Amino acid sequence: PYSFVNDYSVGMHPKILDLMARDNMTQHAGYGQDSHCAKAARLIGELLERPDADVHFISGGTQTNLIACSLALRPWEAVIATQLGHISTHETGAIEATGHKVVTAPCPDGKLRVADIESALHENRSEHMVIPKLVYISNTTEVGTQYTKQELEDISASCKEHGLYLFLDGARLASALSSPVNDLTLADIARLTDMFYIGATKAGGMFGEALIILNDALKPNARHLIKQRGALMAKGWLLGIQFEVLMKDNLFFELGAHSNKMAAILKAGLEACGIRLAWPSASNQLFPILENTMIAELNNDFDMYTVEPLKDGTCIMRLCTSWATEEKECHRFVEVLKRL
Amino acid sequence: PYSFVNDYSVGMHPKILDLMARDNMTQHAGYGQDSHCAKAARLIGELLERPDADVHFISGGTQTNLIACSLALRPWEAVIATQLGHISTHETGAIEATGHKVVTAPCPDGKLRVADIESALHENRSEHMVIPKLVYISNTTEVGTQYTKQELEDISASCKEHGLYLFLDGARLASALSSPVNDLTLADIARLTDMFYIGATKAGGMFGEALIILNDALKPNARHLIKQRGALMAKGWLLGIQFEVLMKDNLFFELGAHSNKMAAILKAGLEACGIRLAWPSASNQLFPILENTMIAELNNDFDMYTVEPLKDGTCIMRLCTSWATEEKECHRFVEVLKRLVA
Amino acid sequence: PYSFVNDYSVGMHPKILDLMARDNMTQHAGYGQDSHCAKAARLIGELLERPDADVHFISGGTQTNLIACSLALRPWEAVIATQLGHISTHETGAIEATGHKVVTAPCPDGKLRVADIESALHENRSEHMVIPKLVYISNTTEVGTQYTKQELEDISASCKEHGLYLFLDGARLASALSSPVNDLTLADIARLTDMFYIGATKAGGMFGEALIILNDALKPNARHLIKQRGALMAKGWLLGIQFEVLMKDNLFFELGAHSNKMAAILKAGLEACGIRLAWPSASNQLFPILENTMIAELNNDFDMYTVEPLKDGTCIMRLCTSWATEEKECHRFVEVLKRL
Amino acid sequence: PYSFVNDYSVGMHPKILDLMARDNMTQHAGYGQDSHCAKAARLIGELLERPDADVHFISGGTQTNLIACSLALRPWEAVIATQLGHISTHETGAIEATGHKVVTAPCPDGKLRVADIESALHENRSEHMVIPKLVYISNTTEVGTQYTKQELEDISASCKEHGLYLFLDGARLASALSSPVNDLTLADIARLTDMFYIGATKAGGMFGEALIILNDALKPNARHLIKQRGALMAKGWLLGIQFEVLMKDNLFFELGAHSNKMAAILKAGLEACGIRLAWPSASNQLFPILENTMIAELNNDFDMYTVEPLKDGTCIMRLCTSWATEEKECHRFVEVLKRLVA
Repeated sequence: PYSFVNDYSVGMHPKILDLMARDNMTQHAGYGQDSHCAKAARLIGELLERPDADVHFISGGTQTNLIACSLALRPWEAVIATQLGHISTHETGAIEATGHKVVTAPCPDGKLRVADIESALHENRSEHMVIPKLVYISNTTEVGTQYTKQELEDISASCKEHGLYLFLDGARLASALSSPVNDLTLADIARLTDMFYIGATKAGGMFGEALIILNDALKPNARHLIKQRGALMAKGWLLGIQFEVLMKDNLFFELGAHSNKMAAILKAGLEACGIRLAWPSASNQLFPILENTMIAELNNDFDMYTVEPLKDGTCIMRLCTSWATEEKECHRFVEVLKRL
Repeated sequence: PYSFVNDYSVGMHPKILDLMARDNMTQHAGYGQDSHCAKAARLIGELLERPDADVHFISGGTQTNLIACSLALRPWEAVIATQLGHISTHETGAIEATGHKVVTAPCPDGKLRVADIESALHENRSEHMVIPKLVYISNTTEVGTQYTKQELEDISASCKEHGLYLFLDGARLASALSSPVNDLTLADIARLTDMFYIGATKAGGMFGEALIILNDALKPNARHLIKQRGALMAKGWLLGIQFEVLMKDNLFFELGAHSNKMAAILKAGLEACGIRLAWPSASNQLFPILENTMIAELNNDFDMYTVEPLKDGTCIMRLCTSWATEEKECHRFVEVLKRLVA
Repeated sequence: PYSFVNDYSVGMHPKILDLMARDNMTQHAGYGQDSHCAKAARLIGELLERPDADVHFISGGTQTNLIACSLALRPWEAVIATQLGHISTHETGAIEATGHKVVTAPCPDGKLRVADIESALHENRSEHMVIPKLVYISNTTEVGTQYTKQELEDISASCKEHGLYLFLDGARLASALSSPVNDLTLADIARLTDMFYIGATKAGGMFGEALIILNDALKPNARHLIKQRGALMAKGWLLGIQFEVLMKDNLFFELGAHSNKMAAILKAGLEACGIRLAWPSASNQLFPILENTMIAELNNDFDMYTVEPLKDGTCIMRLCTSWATEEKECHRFVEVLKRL
Repeated sequence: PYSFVNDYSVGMHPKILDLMARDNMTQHAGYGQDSHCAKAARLIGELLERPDADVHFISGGTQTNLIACSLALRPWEAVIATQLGHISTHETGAIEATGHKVVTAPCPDGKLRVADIESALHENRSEHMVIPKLVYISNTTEVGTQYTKQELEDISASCKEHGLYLFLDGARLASALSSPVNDLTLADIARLTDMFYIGATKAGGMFGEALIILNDALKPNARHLIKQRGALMAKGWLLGIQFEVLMKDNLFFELGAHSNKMAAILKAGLEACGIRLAWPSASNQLFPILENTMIAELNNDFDMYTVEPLKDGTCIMRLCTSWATEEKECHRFVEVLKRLVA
């Protein structure tokens, strides 16, 4: 039963496994103070064209989001996000556990606009309400859409005018920056945000996120906070290794390109069969609307994620591809689908 | 300029002030372990017909809401409320500062319904989402509407079905229970909720909320939590005195009836002038939609709250009466309004 | 049964009651935005000779301490205090509930010294430990001792050299600044600290603390935090009234002088009977060591606080006087004691 | 320069790496809902003789400690620990960041005793103080000593008497239970604690702690809390693989025995050279008091941790061995030390 459930069902790219195997039995200092982390961080600084930035390696996405917000926010400050943002839905109150409110905006396509930021600022006023101070966006978003350069430039400009930090969640940044509708580079993101992260977990690594802190005010003692939240991994050179391999020779983007090419095969198949997607997609996620009878038959050969059942005898399903997805399985899916 | 801004603009009812005056210079034990809090707690127990309820005296409403959520919720649990609820809007994220999420429901008239609770429970599933465990309602609500006994009984039964606690914010319980459209008593509220509070701040007292804990699982060591959040007032007998006067001889409900009656004079003046209200009201709050040019002239004689500017050259205002509101000011508002409209 | 248990057993000074009674039925704006708070704050600024300071009126001491620490501390920062400090013992984890550690120093006489600050800084180092950032002291302290000007000057200088905020808890500041061994004024405290509070609850008011914020970095949006913690009292002009009466015409200090004169009568009586105090005192608190048999007999006519029973058939008791203490009761205590 | 700095300087035991290699490219369900975590959990259940225990796989020790305190404590409750405990010193206030106080006891040899627990319960009374509810111990401790079965049974019985939970930090449980002075098994620890964890990070694994929950009141929705604190690893099968290899064929205890044996060579060299240890040790940590001039020469060949400079021109150092420590480096340390002393 081949799985399209998520982009973290396989361990790691063979070249990461190889470096981990060949490096075994060497002695390293702990907590990210080692040679691997230093090399990965240097490589990342060069790709961003911001070698002044601080890079911290952290094991997971929820970990990284709650650390970022806790670094950027005073007790009476809040974070703005879409209602579909990962921090609004699927971190079991992680941000609120740090003591801060997520102010949500209803953006059906999963993308924040300047008008939602402005409206969130208009609604929260006086000493009786939280002060929005951080804006959270995801690229790609939690429904597979993504930002253009002009969109991120508009958001960034608005944040600077109102004194807000801008944080970009890059769980699926490899997919985003490899998509054919994309016109952002890593250097653009580093130019336009106060902080962001590059996800390795969903892009070839067994774990790891690279939290990049660009705004000088957010930098001090970040490692203390990482430690306090349980995120300062003792054998931290193993996180560095993920990035030392992925960020070398364009691998990160080549794997991203593959995941998007796989999803494009599924999408061409879906569209040839008259099946509609709930959101537009040029990334590694698809949200087909399939009849329940068809789903029960597809379940015999593929695992999918159920997003939301609907009253008219259909569900929104999610298909997810990754760096590890077998092209042959994508063509099989389409062939099985055509015959249903 | 006479103020209709809110229901906490005047200090306290003269009878409360009288007791504080006569009592002054008498020595008392601290932190609510005194005689006045004991008497207040007993009167409350008898009005609710639950002498087994734990009664805790606390100074403010935000204080009370944050303590109640903290008592009822584990770290991964959450409170359900309307988008207009006090804890969702006007507490500077006090509940979030205790570590908990407020899950909201869009209810345009400020009242939770069973369908909203159910829909909150459906949307929040798996180990990747919070677990809703407490339901928060306000009577009256923050937009001046209020719950009937049947509405509260349906909410209460849905909560028992799904294993949720129900907590009622009674900041404006005096106005609610003295209203002509009301069919709830304090006994009913005690029967149907695990926890609620009776507000004195807005009903005659200088401060004071009485937190009533009814469900036995919420009771133990509540005083430790109150202390921790800075809410265990040293001279606690002074909170007690507020309720020892208000809960005696139906004074609480008589002050509420006065506040509702003053609002009824304002409401009659507004309705004779063709001015519409943004929400229905039989309580102490009114939300007239008025012309901006009208507002600028009213402003010379009266102070009102500005709720929501609209595109079409008008504005939703709030008028609020209290136990202290003067009838002659109410008639005067109506009369200035008729001169303006004509 | 006359009570020497604490300094908050009587409601308020008659002149406060009178102003509250005569002001009743006037309309006021809420949340401290009124005329009474403005006048009290102006009076306090003049007494401190720092009219640039921000003054916020808050109802209680625990409330004020947890707000002060939450204003001064980032998530990985901690507060230094003696083991006998109120925030280390008797706030049921209030500071820790805001997310911060209290680092304690063993100071038997209840006073912090420069060497304890320095030692607390030496012990907490690296990204694996909290960063001490705030120093908490009390005047008078929780065992009735108090700071001299030279002591506070030494502490203040050390805090400035190490980049620490200095916060003084003035629950019993009236007693301290009225004592015959005192050489500090309010103006000295305002000169030497980043923040402190003047307690009214124990000095004539029914409640109220005046949180003074001197350090410009601590000021922004303090009212948001006060609101969030439940401390922004709706009818806040009633707190202002306490201070409008107390800080006028030296009343605060005259009441403080009376509480110290009362304790001096008790102390002269104790010392004439050969009874030792557990700490030196020139303030409104005494800590006599009395035999258990003598305590049972004194309990017939006076209520006292039991501090710590001891194995040799004695207890450390606390006697507390205030602005409201009846001189006749103090002479009675001494007369009863002499005859035991 | 060969390092004796700590017991997490090398990646992982070759057998763990072998399984990860062979398993790579196989698809798995996320968040610990996979086959490897199921097998690891079952092996653990059988070693403890408690197949009813909930086993949760978590990446790090600080992570595990903060989750365990959060599971066991209400907001006004606190954890008792020694002053040398990991949660009192070296977690950047992680427990305090969850909202709870750590109440400490001065125990110079790193071991809690019953008198300490009792004295913590006496000092903390009334609604004005925290309530101690959880006891935290470490085996081995942070200074290399360890608990006997009788010590643990007395601690455990005092906890049952006073209604406290007992939690054991097993970061260095492999070294402790493979030591010659030890008389505890994993079955014993499971019998006498409500919760503990077995550390793989320092005993062969690249990461991994197995949190075992035994008391039924602590169990429900633990996975929601793990998620909330960012500790629910997406590719959770990789944590599982660590224990599926370590808990098979006594490998966990064999690696611990190797680590203790290497330390015994170092300890013998130190004792033949007249050098004293700051605490007694039969585990993988040693705390020699050495001359500063000695240290500067040793530094050219070896890396050690500096614990505490002393006034008299000497210094307490820490030496730490692990499953990966080379015997030839141990003999070499002893030999360089004898040349230096002579």
